[PDB]
Amino acid sequence: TINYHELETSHGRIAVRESEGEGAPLLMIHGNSSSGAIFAPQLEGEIGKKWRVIAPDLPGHGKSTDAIDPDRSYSMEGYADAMTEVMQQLGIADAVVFGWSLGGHIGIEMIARYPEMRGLMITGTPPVAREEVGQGFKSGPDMALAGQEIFSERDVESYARSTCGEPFEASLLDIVARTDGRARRIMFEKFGSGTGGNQRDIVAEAQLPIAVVNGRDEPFVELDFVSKVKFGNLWEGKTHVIDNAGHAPFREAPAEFDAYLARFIRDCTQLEHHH
Ligand SMILES: CCCC(=O)N[C@@H](CCO)C(=O)O
Repeated sequence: TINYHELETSHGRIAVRESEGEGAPLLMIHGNSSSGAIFAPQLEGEIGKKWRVIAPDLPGHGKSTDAIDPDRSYSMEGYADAMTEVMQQLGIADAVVFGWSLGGHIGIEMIARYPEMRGLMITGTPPVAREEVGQGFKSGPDMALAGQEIFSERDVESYARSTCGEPFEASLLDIVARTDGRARRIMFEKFGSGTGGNQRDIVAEAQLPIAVVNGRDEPFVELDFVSKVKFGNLWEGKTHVIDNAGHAPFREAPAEFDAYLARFIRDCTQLEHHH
């Protein structure tokens, strides 16, 4: 059973899905124009059966309302504020965080806001300073849509297919079509302007374990760039790459992805801790 409920937050009404796992909590943060529903394989599978998986919808996304104040909410740092508020309301201070793409950038901005975070895993996310956006991401037509407010029908399909990978289904179009397009435009502009904390410096200086897991056929992220990013505490000492997966290995290759995620959660929550 996945438990669905809604929170009244300062950002708006936020939808939250939780598994019934008895173990340590995992906050999973979805990507641009997606929804926590995308994490069905984890919510409903072995990960969610053991651990308390929490998969909200960002303001403007999924089953959440649009933001009360788009100018406050629709940015990497604004979303980080919102997720921190969600975790406050849920009464959970020590989650492991998994962030997918935009969600990974949000997770990076959460490091300063959510001090008892036990670890952060980022997938589809190159930590970049504002001037490095061109280096960390692959230029292309779908990448261009990340910051585009108005999507045509073909835009919705192209973006959904490229972000979610195989297998595709119609429900994904519904998720992407719902997204408040203002959120795309404002977030991307603010990202390029560096309105939040410099993510390159944040990950270099962060002491908590940071895990990096990507699909080899990533269409958005430059894996060469990612493999050169300095992390304060890179989990297992390297960035990880999964064959036969692209931007969304958690759904494209769930068993292989789950091996990494489960091991990371175990390492961050059930190993003896020494400074
Ligand atoms: C570029 C800002 C972060 C972002 O929107 N990432 C996208 C991938 C690129 O289209 C995502 O969240 O999937």
